[PDB]
Amino acid sequence: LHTPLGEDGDSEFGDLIEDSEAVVPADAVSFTLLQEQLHSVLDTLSEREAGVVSMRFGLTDGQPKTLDEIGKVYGVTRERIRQIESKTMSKLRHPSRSQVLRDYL
DNA sequence: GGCGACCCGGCGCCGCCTACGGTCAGTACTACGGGTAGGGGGTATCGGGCAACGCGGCACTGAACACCGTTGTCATGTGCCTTG
Repeated sequence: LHTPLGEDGDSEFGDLIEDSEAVVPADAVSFTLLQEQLHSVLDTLSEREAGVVSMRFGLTDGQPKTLDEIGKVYGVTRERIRQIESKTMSKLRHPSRSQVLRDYL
């Protein structure tokens, strides 16, 4: 990386290649706005529906939880949880609570 | 003998940002040996689709009583007629 870069002075091949680990502020703030808007639309729905979808898709922890995995803290059945998840997906699929999330993809 | 030159070392610098830049370098070899990460099959455990079994309003078997309403009922009282 300390090669002359073909230039006798003031240059180094080590100062011409961009990295990839660096966080792009644009993408980061877009993600933050996505998180806030999704949390807002999530609060718009019922608090119970909100909580169950959040725990299923893991919106507070990195790893999502399985259906029956939610039926221990909340004390519900593996098929009840599936049913409320299904009707949550049905409601969120409504064009009402989709537009604000369309551009986010 | 400390000065003195001189001699050398030795470093250290030589100004600020800007556009593009083109490429390639020669003389071992086999042989074994272990040991694996990858190729396979079969098994134990967790994760989905239909009914599940609650509830609640009210609603009915109306049943069985209750609330007035009513013409049943009547032993017991006025008015006229006959006899004291």
